[PDB]
Amino acid sequence: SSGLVPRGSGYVRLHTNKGDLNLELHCDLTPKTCENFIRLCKKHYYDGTIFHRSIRNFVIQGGDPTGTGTGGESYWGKPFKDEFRPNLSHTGRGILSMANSGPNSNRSQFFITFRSCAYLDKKHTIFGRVVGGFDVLTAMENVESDPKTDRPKEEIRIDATTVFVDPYEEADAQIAQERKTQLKVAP
Repeated sequence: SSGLVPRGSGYVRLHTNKGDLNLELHCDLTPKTCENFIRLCKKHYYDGTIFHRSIRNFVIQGGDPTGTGTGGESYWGKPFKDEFRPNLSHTGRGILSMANSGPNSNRSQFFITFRSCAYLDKKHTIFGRVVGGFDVLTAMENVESDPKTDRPKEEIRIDATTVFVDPYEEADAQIAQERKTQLKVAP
């Protein structure tokens, strides 16, 4: 079927109330997952959303516009496939991966790791990593959470998201051009 092939890695800044986090996305390796996250960011899907789950030395998770822990939708509506890759593992701090409810059930929620966690490999799609704002990630980790719910006690919030490198531009441009041409001369 029709698809949108990325060209290179993507880059997204999360403007949080604790400062700015820069993410590098492995779009060539995880094209569906990168496309989902980029298109959701571009349409302001994450504006005002919180990190609803924070576990020290483990992960911090957000991307749920309902704030409940179980909400959100992919860009396309339906839950979409995992994209596990042998050269992407949860090794080191700041790995960016998708939350899910079982195999091939990705929607909008994502997490960032605080340390290596091999157990997560081949369970959650890794699609990027933090490359800037490590001090901000630390500040986030340091916010106390309710031990019963893992919800941060003071709100950690994404105010805005800037996609500063969108690797789908060339794909989108070809499709838009071809559609425009077809409408103009072969309706």
